[PDB]
Amino acid sequence: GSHMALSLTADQMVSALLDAEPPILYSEYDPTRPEASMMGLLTNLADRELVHMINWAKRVPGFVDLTLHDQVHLLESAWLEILMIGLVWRSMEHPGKLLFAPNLLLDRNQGKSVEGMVEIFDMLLATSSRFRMMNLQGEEFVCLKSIILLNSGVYTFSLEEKDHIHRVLDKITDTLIHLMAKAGLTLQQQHQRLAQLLLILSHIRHMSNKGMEHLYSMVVPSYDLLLEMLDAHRLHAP
Ligand SMILES: Cc1c(OCCNCCCF)ccc(F)c1[C@@H]1c2[nH]c3ccccc3c2C[C@@H](C)N1CC(F)(F)CO
Repeated sequence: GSHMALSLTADQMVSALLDAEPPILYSEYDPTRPEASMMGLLTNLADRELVHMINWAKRVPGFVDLTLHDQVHLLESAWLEILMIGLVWRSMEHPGKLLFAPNLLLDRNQGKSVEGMVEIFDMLLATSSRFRMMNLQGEEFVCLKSIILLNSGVYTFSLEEKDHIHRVLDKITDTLIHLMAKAGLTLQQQHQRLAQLLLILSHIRHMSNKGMEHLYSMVVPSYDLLLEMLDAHRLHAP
């Protein structure tokens, strides 16, 4: 059968998002050589991550209810924020370092290698440390990542279709609140924590904007490339 997004319980939402999670990818460099472009390695990894991101987005409840056109718009707006939140998530347990891959752990000083890269590393590190200080949970993380996908390009857009995106966002909010209530936080505590997490999302937006400026100054997937990737997914084996 098929669940409609708006009928999911909190536990079914959590379960669907956990099940949709992409794998952790490794960097493609020979462990026999030192002698590699940092830019090259990060570009190669991001590219492989994007393929998995397409498969993931298709599994975010509500996403496939939208038109192909609207799906591509959302991904085009959100793809860097999504790569960034995943990065800061897995870097939480590594104070002062970014875990790009289990075989690609980088500090501040290594970031200085590429020009304009150091401001962005620092902002990512601050996000990772804020998430560690808040003890961000995996269940919360998957909800935040889905919120990024559905909200990033909603205002830069068929009005009844917008209510649907807004109703799916309300469902994800409900799911976050339910996780926090089960964790034993009080009402005010539930609200304060929700606020804190949503406010971090504006910082993630900021980082993505700065990231995009930096990428465009030199790689960036266009509406057309994302459309092509979303469409090609239909030809993948089950
Ligand atoms: C994302 C990106 C890039 O993306 C190119 C897009 N690929 C094209 C799509 C069609 F194939 C090209 C070089 C990079 F160094 C990075 C990196 C980068 N790589 C990652 C890999 C996994 C997880 C997170 C990241 C980040 C965040 C972050 C530090 N990124 C730096 C910046 F923010 F993009 C610079 O402004």
